[PDB]
Amino acid sequence: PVAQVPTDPGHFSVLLDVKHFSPEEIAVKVVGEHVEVHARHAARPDEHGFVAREFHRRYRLPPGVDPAAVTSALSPEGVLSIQA
Amino acid sequence: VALPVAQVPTDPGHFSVLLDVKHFSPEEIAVKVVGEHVEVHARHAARPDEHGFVAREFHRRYRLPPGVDPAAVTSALSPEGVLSIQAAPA
Amino acid sequence: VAQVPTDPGHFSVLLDVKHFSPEEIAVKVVGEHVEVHARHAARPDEHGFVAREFHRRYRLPPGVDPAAVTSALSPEGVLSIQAA
Amino acid sequence: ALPVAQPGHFSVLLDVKHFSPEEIAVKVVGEHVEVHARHAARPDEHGFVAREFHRRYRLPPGVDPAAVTSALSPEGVLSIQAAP
Repeated sequence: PVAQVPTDPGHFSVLLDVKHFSPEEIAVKVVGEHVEVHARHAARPDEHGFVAREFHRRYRLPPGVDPAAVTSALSPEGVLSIQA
Repeated sequence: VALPVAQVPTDPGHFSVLLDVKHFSPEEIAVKVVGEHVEVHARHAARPDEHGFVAREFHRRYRLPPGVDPAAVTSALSPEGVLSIQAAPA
Repeated sequence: VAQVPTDPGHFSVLLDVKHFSPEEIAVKVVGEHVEVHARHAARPDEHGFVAREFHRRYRLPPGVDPAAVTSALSPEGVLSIQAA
Repeated sequence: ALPVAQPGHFSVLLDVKHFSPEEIAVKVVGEHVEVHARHAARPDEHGFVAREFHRRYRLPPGVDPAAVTSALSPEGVLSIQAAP
């Protein structure tokens, strides 16, 4: 029993790897027409020595989006999904 | 003014799959239902990037949840290169 | 306290190949290119099954002895290839 | 085709491909080597990204601080080395 599934044009949706960061160390917010993602952790030991990291990303949202409709989920594997 | 984003669960109750396919054009990606499984195949031949050439390929299968109709399966591609595959609970 | 000078170094690449085991990776020198080939058969993971394969080519610097190129796989699954 | 095979010395490799050479700083401080890198927001595939990290490594007991050198490959790998 074989069917092809057509791939449609979908809404705003991004995947970000953030496995190095705890939930409290990651902030996702809507500012204006951008979704911002800020992530930061202070010095921490890994296998090599000590490491501290920080990034800031911005994604432009599409026109017809209510900010209260933007959602986010963090998989156990540390992948952040953001949709709108 | 800055609005903190609502943090839903990773599980929406029904069949749901998200995959990053930013390296592939739509024609290089194939989604099908075969028996009780959803298959996803993606491949691109060698292309230039940062310091030489790269070619990539993967294949994934997921068992549809019990009682789900294959015809109800759908997929979409976000502008940001995220492939979503879903089926209505049924 | 002392500033260490960063000099122009020799050919060196790092390649995350953590999804593959040492047996599932081959490195070879073909003329003036170093090639990486990696492949794994379908195996289970979090949500279903996955198989993966990639092929990469890096251009070597002029006049390098193909015997002198070296590679190493760290415990973390990062592949280092160098041609000093 | 030629198939390449896969102590108290200091040797590290870091992927710093995202940073200009003047955004990367390597210092010897006491018995530690420190690396700092930072770049401002720049466009990415679908938005903007800024990144920063700080790493500290412990020099092995039989290694002299003043001996530490560093190099950047054409492919964006920073190597930091020292001999006993």
